[PDB]
Amino acid sequence: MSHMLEGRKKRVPYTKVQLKELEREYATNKFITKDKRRRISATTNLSERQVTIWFQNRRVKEKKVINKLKTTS
Repeated sequence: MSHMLEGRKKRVPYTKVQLKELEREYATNKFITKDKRRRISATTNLSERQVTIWFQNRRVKEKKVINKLKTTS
């Protein structure tokens, strides 16, 4: 609870090593191997199927970008 003033935010992600390992293994190539996706869930503490789902979500969460530049809303 510090940093400069002002924050402008709302819903927060899960963990920094969680979103970091997700966007990393996804930005490195496209998908990771069962042993690799497991390293995530193992480091991120999930259930594998969750990573798999994380990747799909990350595919559903990425599209959210490149669409708020103009903000013609």
